Amino acid sequence: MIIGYVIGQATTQEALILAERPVRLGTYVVLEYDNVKALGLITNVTRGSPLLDDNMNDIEIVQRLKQFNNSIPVYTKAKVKLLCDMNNHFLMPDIPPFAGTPAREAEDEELKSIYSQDGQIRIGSLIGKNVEVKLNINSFARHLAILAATGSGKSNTVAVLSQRISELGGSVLIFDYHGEYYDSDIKNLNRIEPKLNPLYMTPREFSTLLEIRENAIIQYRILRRAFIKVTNGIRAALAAGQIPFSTLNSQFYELMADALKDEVLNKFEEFMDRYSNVIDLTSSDIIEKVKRGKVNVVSLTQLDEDSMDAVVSHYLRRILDSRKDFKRSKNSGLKFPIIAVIEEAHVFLSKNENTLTKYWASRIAREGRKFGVGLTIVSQRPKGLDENILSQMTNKIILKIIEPTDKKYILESSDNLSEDLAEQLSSLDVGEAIIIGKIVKLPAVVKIDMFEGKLLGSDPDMIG
Amino acid sequence: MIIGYVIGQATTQEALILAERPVRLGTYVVLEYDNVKALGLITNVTRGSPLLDDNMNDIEIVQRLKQFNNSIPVYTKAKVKLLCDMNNHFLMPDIPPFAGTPAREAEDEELKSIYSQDGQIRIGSLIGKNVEVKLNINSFARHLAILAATGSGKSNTVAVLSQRISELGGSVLIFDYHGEYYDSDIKNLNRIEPKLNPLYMTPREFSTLLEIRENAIIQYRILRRAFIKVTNGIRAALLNSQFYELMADALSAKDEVLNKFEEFMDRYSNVIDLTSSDIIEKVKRGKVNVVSLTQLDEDSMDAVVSHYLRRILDSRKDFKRSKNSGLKFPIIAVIEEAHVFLSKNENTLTKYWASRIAREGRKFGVGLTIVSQRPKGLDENILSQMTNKIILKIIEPTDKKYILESSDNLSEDLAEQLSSLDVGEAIIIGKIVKLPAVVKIDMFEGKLLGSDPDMIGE
Amino acid sequence: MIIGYVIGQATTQEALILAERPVRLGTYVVLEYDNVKALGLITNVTRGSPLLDDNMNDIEIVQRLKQFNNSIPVYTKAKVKLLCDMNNHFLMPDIPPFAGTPAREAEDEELKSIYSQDGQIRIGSLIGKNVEVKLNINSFARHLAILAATGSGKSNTVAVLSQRISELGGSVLIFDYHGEYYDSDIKNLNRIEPKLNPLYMTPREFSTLLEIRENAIIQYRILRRAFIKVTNGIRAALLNSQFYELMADALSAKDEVLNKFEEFMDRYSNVIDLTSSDIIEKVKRGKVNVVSLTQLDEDSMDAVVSHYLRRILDSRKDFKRSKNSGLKFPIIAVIEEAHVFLSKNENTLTKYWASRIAREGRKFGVGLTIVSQRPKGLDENILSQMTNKIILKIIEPTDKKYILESSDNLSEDLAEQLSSLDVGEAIIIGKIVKLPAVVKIDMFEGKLLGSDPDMIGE
Ligand SMILES: Nc1ncnc2c1ncn2[C@@H]1O[C@H](COP(=O)(O)OP(=O)(O)NP(=O)(O)O)[C@@H](O)[C@H]1O
Ligand SMILES: Nc1ncnc2c1ncn2[C@@H]1O[C@H](COP(=O)(O)OP(=O)(O)NP(=O)(O)O)[C@@H](O)[C@H]1O
Ligand SMILES: Nc1ncnc2c1ncn2[C@@H]1O[C@H](COP(=O)(O)OP(=O)(O)NP(=O)(O)O)[C@@H](O)[C@H]1O
Ligand SMILES: [Mg+2]
Ligand SMILES: [Mg+2]
Ligand SMILES: [Mg+2]
Repeated sequence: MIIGYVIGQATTQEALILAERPVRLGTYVVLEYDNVKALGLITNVTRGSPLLDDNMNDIEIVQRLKQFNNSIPVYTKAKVKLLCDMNNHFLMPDIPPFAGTPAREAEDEELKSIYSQDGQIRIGSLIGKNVEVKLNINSFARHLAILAATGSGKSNTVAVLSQRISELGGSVLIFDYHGEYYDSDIKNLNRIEPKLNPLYMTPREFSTLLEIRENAIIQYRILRRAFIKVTNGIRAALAAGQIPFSTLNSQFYELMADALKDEVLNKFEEFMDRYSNVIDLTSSDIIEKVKRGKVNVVSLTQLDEDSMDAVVSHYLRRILDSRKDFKRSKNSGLKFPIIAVIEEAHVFLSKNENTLTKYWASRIAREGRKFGVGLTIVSQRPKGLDENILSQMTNKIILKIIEPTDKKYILESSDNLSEDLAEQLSSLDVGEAIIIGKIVKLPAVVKIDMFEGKLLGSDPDMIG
Repeated sequence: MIIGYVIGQATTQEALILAERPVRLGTYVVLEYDNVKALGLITNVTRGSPLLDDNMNDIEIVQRLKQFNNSIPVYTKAKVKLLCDMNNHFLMPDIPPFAGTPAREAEDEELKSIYSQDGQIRIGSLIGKNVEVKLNINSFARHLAILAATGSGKSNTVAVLSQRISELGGSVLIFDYHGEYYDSDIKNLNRIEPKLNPLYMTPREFSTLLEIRENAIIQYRILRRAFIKVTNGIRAALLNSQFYELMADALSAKDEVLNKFEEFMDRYSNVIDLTSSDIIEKVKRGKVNVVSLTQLDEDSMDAVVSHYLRRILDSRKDFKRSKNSGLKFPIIAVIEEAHVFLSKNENTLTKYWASRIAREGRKFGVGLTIVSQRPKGLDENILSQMTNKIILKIIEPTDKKYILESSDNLSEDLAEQLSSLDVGEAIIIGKIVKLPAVVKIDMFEGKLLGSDPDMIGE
Repeated sequence: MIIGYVIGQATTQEALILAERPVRLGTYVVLEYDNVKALGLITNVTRGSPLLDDNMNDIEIVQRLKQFNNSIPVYTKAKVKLLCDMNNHFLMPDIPPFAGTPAREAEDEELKSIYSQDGQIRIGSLIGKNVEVKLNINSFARHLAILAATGSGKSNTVAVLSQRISELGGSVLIFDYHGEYYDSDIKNLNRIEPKLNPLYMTPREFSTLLEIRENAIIQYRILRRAFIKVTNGIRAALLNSQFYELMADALSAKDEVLNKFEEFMDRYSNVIDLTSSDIIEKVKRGKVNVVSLTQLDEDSMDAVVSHYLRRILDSRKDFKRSKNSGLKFPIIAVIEEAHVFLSKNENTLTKYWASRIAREGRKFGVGLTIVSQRPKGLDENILSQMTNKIILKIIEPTDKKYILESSDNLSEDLAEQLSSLDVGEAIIIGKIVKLPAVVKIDMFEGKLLGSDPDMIGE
């Protein structure tokens, strides 16, 4: 269906069309000229009048014109981002379109050829069209950033993605900040409680939690000797059957307090006061608690800022080290690839702050691909995310962003986002998104499916 | 009532109108074209003339025209922010309006459908229209920022909001900087004196007050042991002098702890009270609880506010976890003069616990409200977590810029119109509203105590 | 073949052409005027119409014109970067081209005279033309940076280059991040496992790994003495367990050294091997030597890469000085995923020794090649020493800006055209070429192992 023709100046990646039919953001269009089949995306759309223009100042003339019938000339103009040339193996158009080049609505066959065949995980469909958008699953190892303003559909995206992946036999680990997935009717759900077991920690890790640097050789020595001593003693006592699980946490407190000098002691006691609600030597390792083909969800719902940081960083570290061990030995460690999802990531990943999660998020961002560990970060404040972590997020599902410095922030943290695409992020609607990265073959404007279930609310009763 | 028609260029979220009737900021308008019923908000309004334009240089010609009768053509133009499409489930208009599209005043029933039904707490009405605006009370868990220039109506907004919330059985904790609410005829008032009880402090908190932390590892050990020992003993028996002498007994390192302890008892003497009950017990449900900070210094104030904030957060946390301990009802903490506590170039204790509530509070039924006149003197991390924002008159663009970059739901053209706001007028964004609202805030029917003292005396 | 004529304004390094034939980026053109034979490069190409311009608003008029036959006038314009004057010893054109100066396609013989004769290593051919581009191999001592967005052909460039160099008897050391080259059918392949041998470490290097430096002066003394003593003894006898127990014997300060030592043997257990020979002996001349980093962690990787880099540099240095010791042949070290090692907000060991090679390497026959997709995540001091640069598709202007400010031989208009590059296409600058080259890089005829793992499993 011919909806318009090319007018004015055009380059190899941008053109202007005059339309005969109404068009809008997210509309895909084909421009055929020479041996070039140029796929274009409608971005900006404006309407005007040669008669009733900006400098029209007489209201009475307009009122008279209304008394008549369709006696006013109007136009519709639309900017077109030229994506590729379908004739030349989907490369860039090597020649601009001629003025007068007809622009037609893209066909289902063409769109499905691009957005449905190279993908496995369905995220939704194109706007207006009946074309399913499928994401390439292996490309998730190149990590994902889900960004949007408040209430635009970040968590709905996570829910849909987690479900479809699990249905494809994939494994996901969601850190649930508000308890949205933990109390939902999502399929393949695997509930995990936040526990910190020192028996599955390293002395390095235990030192970091106690805010003890490893280069602090005096304190670290005292701590490492003591920690190894007490853990070994407890394990030997469990094998000998001389420590009941009814009394295992308390014993660990007193044993460590005995094996320890004042700085280590101060930080250790503060560690047990600050993380009391989390420490559990009875709890199994997170690796055993994580199930394949399941949407594994860790509840952070009744934890504080510090406790959250400690739990997530531990599980991240455990996952990464385990996946490494599996690549090396093939007879131990996490046997299947996993995708870790950090909700409310701007709480953990700020640049002006140094949390434990940010360190291990960065590690996974640089290593995770080699060990089958994909990372997904979800936030509403892009500029509150570390540049180094955001820039390593190759794949990006960006819903509505209206704050301009946020747009620029995503642009400078992306290597595959164009400024003219970023300029239309404010015109996005709830559930609509611009999807970039290797998860798609070309930049995709998508309507994301509504999660068939029902996620728990995050807003509590403020009256009672 | 047709007030104008669409002229010139139009997008899916902005249009230009030529008006036949006088219009102003905050006027809502309907644009019906095709199958689109577009709600739009009038922002900038300009007036001009094709005859007496900017380049008119002859004063004698103008004077001659004045002797006649209406021989001068004038126009009124207004930019319209296209909010939504009421026909298509209140989404964005998917197509721009045609030039010549008539613009009518929005109907009361329509505006009331958007700004009254999804809300519970009344803040006031729209500008020009007779439509009450009701705010979603549960959305306050996403925290609130009341921002304005000096004398624009920040405390009046706090007064009205605290009242309506209390009337619905809601609870508010106001930290009163100037003593404005404490001796007022506000309804459901619950007066609270600023008290610091060491029996409800943590070794961390008590050590910080004595300025003993990492700078003194030895002293911290001595202090923590002594403090835990003495406090346990006092609680077990179940008083100020007793606590002093007992602490002085339990203690060159011990003298260093003792020195700072004696000093601590001097600097915060006007606040320390072991007879006083925990803040959790003094707070009443369905009441406007106000702590008077009127006669405290920076340090005592910071210590009290941070303590009560920490206690509130920890109690509500314990309640979600155990349900057999802690604060049983949700509360909204309100910090007046927040730029004093939340500056970035300073590190106060209140700032730590405000940020804490800003990140955790939603989960435990603790809402945070910050009231201030210096926006750029508010920490980015705390201001950006204030999802809801009641923004009154701001004329400094760098202030606008700062608020804009700390919001994820504020538009540039809306922030551009903050300077045309008047006393009592505000732009309201967040989940407390269904759509961005330009509102006339009701005048508090009570009487807040004045903030400016007599600078002469008698 | 005349493809256009010069119109409008022209300088000594830029001109505007009206074209009769379709043209594109990377097309070379000759401008003959006066005594000047000017080589020019087509960068930006635009199309327009005097009739159907930007302000065309009537769709019915356009539709009518379509019913006719070629009743619409169109134009094609292209900006041309004036490179040199082939008549005047390939210097800059000293005079602008006249308007109406005909522009012809450059001849194969001419292009081959510039891009084939001063080079040895073939990278590919020019865009549209059938002219092979050969790179100067000796100029690689001025180091190389391969920069592009994700999936543009960085590793394909590395693969091709490593092959041709090896075929000419050149030596390459690739640090393989994803294990792409290690199990591939690339020619002259020499597989190397990641090993750390303390017998080839310095007391400085071994101390840094144990995290013992200025933070522990006492421990550093104890450690250095022990390490030197034990290593000397082991070398004199001429093994892992023996080194462990001997070091454990030679050693509260000694326990502090011992604690960090035991931990060191745990964290780098998968790498430590005293049986392994020095990297200098494992490297073969005329081979593509590849170290597999596929199953290492950040720390082990950083330790291995930095160690091999340091060993290479020091050996080549000793060889220039003594000629009776050290690496006897020049080598080119290639760092894949360089933004992981060379970030500015981080201080890795590889970063120190990359910078070292970047400043010294030219003198000792050690070339450095960095491959990455995040340019602004590369240290300015290291990137600016990369004289030669193969820049493929970059669409982010701040990335362009960053590459531009780290180059001394990249022009703004060339950097402005980086976004129009395609997969396999590149802008090549440096002494490896005689003139800035827009090139189609050959597809590696072999097969690199994939980098993306199965994210589902079986
Ligand atoms: N694809 C979608 N289609 C339709 N409605 C959607 C879609 N995604 C989200 N919504 C709705 O939009 C609202 C926002 O929900 P949610 O998915 O949690 O967004 P959010 O970004 O996580 N909100 P927040 O986390 O507080 O910033 C809910 O009412 C959803 O039902
Ligand atoms: N909605 C309103 N309508 C009419 N008058 C109002 C309104 N709100 C406040 N006022 C009056 O305007 C003046 C401003 O005082 P106030 O309400 O305290 O603003 P304020 O911003 O809190 N002053 P300050 O805190 O010192 O910057 C007072 O006389 C109020 O009674
Ligand atoms: N000169 C070329 N001509 C044609 N295809 C090419 C060329 N160079 C690379 N490709 C192909 O394009 C794709 C890009 O892969 P690759 O060459 O590894 O780029 P890359 O930048 O190294 N990917 P990455 O390192 O993850 O950012 C692969 O399918 C290559 O086979
Ligand atoms: Mg969410
Ligand atoms: Mg006030
Ligand atoms: Mg590569």
